[PDB]
Amino acid sequence: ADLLSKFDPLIAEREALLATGVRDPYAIVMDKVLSPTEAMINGRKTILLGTYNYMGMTFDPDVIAAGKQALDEFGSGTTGSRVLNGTYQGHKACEDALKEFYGTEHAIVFSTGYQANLGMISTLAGKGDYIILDADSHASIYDGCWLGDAEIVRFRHNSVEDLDKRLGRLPAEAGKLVVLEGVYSMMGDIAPLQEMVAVSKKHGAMILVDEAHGMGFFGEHGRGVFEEAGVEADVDFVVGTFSKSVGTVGGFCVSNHPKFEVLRLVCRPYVFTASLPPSVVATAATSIRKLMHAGDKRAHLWKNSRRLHQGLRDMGYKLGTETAQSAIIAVILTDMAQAVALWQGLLEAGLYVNTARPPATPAGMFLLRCSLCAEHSDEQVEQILGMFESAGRATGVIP
Amino acid sequence: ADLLSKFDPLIAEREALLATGVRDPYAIVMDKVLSPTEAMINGRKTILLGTYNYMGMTFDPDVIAAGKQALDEFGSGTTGSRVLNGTYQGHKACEDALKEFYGTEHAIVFSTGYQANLGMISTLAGKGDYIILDADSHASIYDGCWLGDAEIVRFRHNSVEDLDKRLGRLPAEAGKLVVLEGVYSMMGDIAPLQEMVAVSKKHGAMILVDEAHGMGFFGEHGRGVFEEAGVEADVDFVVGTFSKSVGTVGGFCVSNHPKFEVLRLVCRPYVFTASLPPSVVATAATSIRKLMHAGDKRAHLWKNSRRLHQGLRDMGYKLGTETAQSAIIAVILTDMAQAVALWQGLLEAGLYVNTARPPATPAGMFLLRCSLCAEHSDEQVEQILGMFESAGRATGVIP
Ligand SMILES: *Cc1c(COP(=O)(O)O)cnc(C)c1O
Ligand SMILES: *Cc1c(COP(=O)(O)O)cnc(C)c1O
Repeated sequence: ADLLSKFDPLIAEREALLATGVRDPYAIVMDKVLSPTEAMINGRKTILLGTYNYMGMTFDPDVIAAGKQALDEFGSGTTGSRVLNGTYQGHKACEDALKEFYGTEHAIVFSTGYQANLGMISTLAGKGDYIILDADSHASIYDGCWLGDAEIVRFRHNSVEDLDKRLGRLPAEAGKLVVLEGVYSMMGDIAPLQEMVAVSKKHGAMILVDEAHGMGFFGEHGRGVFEEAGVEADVDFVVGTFSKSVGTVGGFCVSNHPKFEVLRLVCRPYVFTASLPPSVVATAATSIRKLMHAGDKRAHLWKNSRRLHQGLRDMGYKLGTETAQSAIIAVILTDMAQAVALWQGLLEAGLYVNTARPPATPAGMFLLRCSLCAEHSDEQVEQILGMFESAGRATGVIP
Repeated sequence: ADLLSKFDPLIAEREALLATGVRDPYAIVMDKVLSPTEAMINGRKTILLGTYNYMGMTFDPDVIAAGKQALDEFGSGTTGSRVLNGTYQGHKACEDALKEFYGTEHAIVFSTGYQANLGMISTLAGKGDYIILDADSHASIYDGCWLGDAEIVRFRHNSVEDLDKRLGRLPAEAGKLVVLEGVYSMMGDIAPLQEMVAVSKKHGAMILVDEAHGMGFFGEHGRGVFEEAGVEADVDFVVGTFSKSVGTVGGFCVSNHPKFEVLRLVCRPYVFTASLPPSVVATAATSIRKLMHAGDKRAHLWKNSRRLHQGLRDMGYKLGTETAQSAIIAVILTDMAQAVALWQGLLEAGLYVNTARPPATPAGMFLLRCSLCAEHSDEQVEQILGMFESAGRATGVIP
């Protein structure tokens, strides 16, 4: 027995699943990517409906040109931390792009969204402080909590009432950080941030909101659900990513707090990692600036999401939301065998979607998760619906 | 008072330092980068001697061509996790390049070296396990310990004797992970891995070694200090980075353990972050493959380090090592004012080096840290020495 022995049940469970010949969801390789919406998987041309490329920026000609030029002018990488030799003009320019996008006085870029959450949460709340978060918060937010030394307070998923109740029992003078997400990624529903922010401010909490899943398509300027909800002035910190709407890699946190820049000196997941390559901050900056004016993509993203949502429910699928609340649509299934047959059937017909399973989902609930892209054409959305209809009938999920 | 108030002493301490008019080491921006060894900083053409671009790969024409082509063929980013839609042919090819470089059966690429340590350490050792590490281990290794739920055992810096003593008191049946680094980055001295690995195996510990600071220039194949030390067959896991010798961004862990691939399913800093952009895995793969045959760069790196080390000690500087043990050379100073005057003097003369300060260093010790590059010419090393001589005399550090 050694340190990997604790994974023996999982390995055994996996080998037994694979022994039945079913397709492995952990072995999908994009051999070739034709566009933001199509890739070759195992020799088959496949519509991608399981990416977070919400605004189709990954093949934007300006983004790509910026990346190439940065490689020529600045090289493949910085070979240093932001706090030593790794801050190039591109890193500062990218932070300026974020300040303009969010209308904030400060922007700190991290090397991943994971690190942004891990760092912000583990640095802001220390011994004697409390972190109050939704039970179903993203793993990176939890990892922030677990890395730090604060007291953790979980409130029932999506319950303003429970948040308020839980905050009220906490000691008056303890520091409190409420961490919220704009869009809950599992089911693609949105948080009631207006109500939750008001409850949080009433108890004197500082508020950090993750807006990774609404960038470019919620709020007047595309800043996220918090802007749409009208609580921009009451949110202390907004964390996001470069790996979804922006279409590259990286994380960030924006804020108007006058002491915010001090985090560059103390935030360990910022300090003790290399800064991003010049090509990454160039592509990110160019993408971010275009996202400020991407009204056409935004409008088409919403059209796509509403069409797919309405179409799926109309043919008999049960969805995680009564209406399209975001660009994520969750199809709910009650049988594991049925869930795998449908997913595999879709894949073999040329459609890729994501899946979710217990214990990530609650017991007895199996999800197919669809995420729309601004670059899905009207015609592709109709094809997608046709594929769901065909595969759904073949597997007995719908009549 | 709020969650940032705890940083008020640091902010005040910083404003008081800056009030004296001294140059800010946390405000260096590379406005333009001319080559691996030169950049424009605040309008001045400056030789870079504070990067971890050890093998000068950042401007390699093949690396750069691979990056550009990947942008064209695969776009600016993957917009998904490795375990969903984010595994492209480039990610698999990059892992194959690592397998070839290290001669291992497995390679897992992470989005940063920070995440590779954080993930490996927090996942391998759980409740009832022990992590045994050098007191002066890298912050990312510590963060791995703090994120996880294992018992932590610090041994005195660089003490084989203390490691052995500490391991012997641990419960016989508890899982044990010894985490070691090949090169200690502060002073640039190397760990006695032959002795430490033997002590670790004698107690039945699994061994993870970080080889971020020797890649391409220690060991027959450039695999690191552990290969040089002859203990390749006894090390279970090797963690490294793409951000130093490789010249991009990313992390990895390589291993021959037959259950190693299971970590892709459970390692949270792998699962819950986007995979790297196609350009990053393309440049990394191309760089890694060239590093396998980079004898010329390696030989010149060592020549540079030995010349600089000998030259600095010969003119009167006190160094962290009696001989050049790596590509890092630490100049030891005993007065903060003198340390800042020398660093600033070098910078204003056109030389950039890194600095270290308490509490990163021990009380009363102030360092200038030089890191050689394979692309520093013989002539630049002579210029560098001339600059150290001039600035050193002006500041009274040397006669
Ligand atoms: C996607 C996401 C992350 C991770 O972002 P990466 O940049 O891919 O590491 C973190 N938090 C939330 C809420 C996310 O949605
Ligand atoms: C540089 C380094 C890291 C961090 O690597 P990044 O890829 O820059 O995050 C982690 N551990 C050690 C020992 C390092 O030297």
